[PDB]
Amino acid sequence: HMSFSHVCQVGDPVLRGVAAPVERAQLGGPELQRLTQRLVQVMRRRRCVGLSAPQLGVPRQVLALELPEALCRECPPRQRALRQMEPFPLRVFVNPSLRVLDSRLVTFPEGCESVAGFLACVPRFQAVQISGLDPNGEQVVWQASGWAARIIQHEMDHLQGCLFIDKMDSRTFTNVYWMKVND
Amino acid sequence: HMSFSHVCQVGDPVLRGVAAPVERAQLGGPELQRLTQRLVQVMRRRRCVGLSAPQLGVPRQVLALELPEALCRECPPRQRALRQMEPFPLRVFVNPSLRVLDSRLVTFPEGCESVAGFLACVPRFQAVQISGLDPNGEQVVWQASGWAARIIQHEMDHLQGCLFIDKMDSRTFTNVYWMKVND
Amino acid sequence: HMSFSHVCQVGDPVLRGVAAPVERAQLGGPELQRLTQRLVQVMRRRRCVGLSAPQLGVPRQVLALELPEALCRECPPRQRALRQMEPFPLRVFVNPSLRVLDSRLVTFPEGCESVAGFLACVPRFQAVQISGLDPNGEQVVWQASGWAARIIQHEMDHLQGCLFIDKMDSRTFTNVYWMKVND
Amino acid sequence: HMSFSHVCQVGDPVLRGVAAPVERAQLGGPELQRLTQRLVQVMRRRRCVGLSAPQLGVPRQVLALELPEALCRECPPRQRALRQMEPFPLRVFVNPSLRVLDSRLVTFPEGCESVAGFLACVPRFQAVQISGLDPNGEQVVWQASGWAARIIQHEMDHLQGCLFIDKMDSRTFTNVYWMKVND
Ligand SMILES: [Co+2]
Ligand SMILES: [Co+2]
Ligand SMILES: [Co+2]
Ligand SMILES: [Co+2]
Repeated sequence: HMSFSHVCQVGDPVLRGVAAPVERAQLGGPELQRLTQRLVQVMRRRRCVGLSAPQLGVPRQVLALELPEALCRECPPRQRALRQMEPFPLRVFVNPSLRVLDSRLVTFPEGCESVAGFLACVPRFQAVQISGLDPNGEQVVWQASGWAARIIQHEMDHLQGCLFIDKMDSRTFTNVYWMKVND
Repeated sequence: HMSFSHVCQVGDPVLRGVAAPVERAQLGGPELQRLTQRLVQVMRRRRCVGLSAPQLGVPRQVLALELPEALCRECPPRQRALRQMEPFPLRVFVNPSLRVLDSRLVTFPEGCESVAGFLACVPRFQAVQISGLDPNGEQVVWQASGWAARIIQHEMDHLQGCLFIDKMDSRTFTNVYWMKVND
Repeated sequence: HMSFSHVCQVGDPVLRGVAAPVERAQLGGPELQRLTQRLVQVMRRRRCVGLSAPQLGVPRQVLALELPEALCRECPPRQRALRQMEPFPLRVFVNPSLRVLDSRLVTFPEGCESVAGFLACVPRFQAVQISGLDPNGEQVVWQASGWAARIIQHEMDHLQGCLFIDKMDSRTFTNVYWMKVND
Repeated sequence: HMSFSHVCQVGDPVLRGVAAPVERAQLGGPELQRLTQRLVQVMRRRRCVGLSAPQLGVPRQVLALELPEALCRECPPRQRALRQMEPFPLRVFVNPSLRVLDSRLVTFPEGCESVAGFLACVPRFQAVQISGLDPNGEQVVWQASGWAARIIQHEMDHLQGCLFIDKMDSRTFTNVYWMKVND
């Protein structure tokens, strides 16, 4: 028993809508457990550090985030330190809200699994707090900074119908097969 | 002995530079003739209404525009009328400058052979004039409105290192395989 | 009212299934009319000469074919003659079958809206007959040669879960932004 | 300093040519050194396990392979074991030749930086020997099995103008945003 999943690509209106809350009657239930399992499976397959339900075609407020040690480790040390990229365990948020904790802007290239094959530089706040429910209805709060805060912002934007191309420095948009190099 | 040409894709720095002028001594010469012939051939093969030399990898101020009646007629007459699409003959401009004559903005979806496979709505001026040299070196001023004005602006933008993604309504960006249709 | 339609891309398993027949009880009915209208609208929007229901996510044996004079004339007359491209009116086929009338092979580049942005050369039979039902259940037959026969064979292949990449000369596969031109 | 590099995409005829050998006189030389440095830099930026000089536009018999432990550990351990995926240090080979040591075929999905965004299943031999020169002219022979043997075969095919779409199970070709998952 295997099935297919797909990450929706830009043009699909589900990516531009504002996702509906998960109804309380759904908390702790099998449908929501299937959705969270699916999100995490695709995230792990694609090695993407976060993913949201609208990207699997489900217009609900659910997102997952996970940054394993191996992904950080593959980033050259100087880049890792400049991007403040450090590992954190899996968190799934249902009906989350975001508050900015440190509004200083930091710009780095970002991509998106729903705009496959492109990167552009995007300003993001240095630190944010995400608060919401876990799939069982318990309150979860996470204050994060650096690269963790960027991923949180990217996924929360997807629940608002916002993609990185709405916020990018467009002159840095590039196919991934083009890159800057040292001479 | 046929040869290969390619249209450079976003990420290639040639699309973001400011094209150099063509020097007087090159006007009417074989190298400029080869370049104009290649632009026209590509433009006709791809059925694009305009193309610029930076998109063939050549950072020089040369562009070509042509809208055959068949291409207008393939647009549904309602959409054709809304877009004020009318045919025009081939023109090649060398070292052109643009003047805006009617600054009212008109918004429709536009694509770009150097961002293959996407469209987005882009506001453009209603009427403009382009003045420049032909490949032989005679001064031409071409005044146009509606869709022709839009194509002139798109190609002029390429010579200044500007792509439509810099000017779009980003919430309308889409892969070409997603579209709005009538119920 | 407006809605969105999308052409499923390679990877979607709907493109590799064998489409089920339309049941006699659905012939003439409103659900089948909605499907045929949608096919034709996408085909006219994308300027593709044929399209099949699996490509709109509907695993049923329905396809449509149309080559307007305008679209035909966008092809240079030399190339049009070489490919035996001539205009033909809209035909919609339900539960079609194909008979080969002239088994001689003809090889030219073709693309597919469900593998957006690529072409490759594919050998096709020179002449075929498609027979099936129109949406109202009337028996319809069309004997076609040249480019029309190629488009018939490409859409029929979609109903059997076959894409052109299964039959192509793989050394000729190319992004559309690479092309061979005349010196 | 700051310069751009790009991985050529399918359609560029450089990918279908047979790369020329590096001449004796060039071994240990500055031009070869520039090439090998560039190739390794691109390969490391893209995190691709292997890369060949034709893919940077240079039709010469030079390839590079490297699988650091972190990159390897991004693959989940069960898939890593199934694929016999183990880390290995950087090798740059000049004028390599390949000998098959175990002709048993193993099939897994493979991609290619010059066909960005797609995967397909490709059968490869289970064990091979690559013999060639290091950039200094020293003779190096590497006997490899499992996933390393796959990457060596893929890069050696690049030097002969062969891409993985020539050898794939075409019914398994997919955009990377479609995937099979476990329920
Ligand atoms: Co995203
Ligand atoms: Co353009
Ligand atoms: Co098709
Ligand atoms: Co490759």
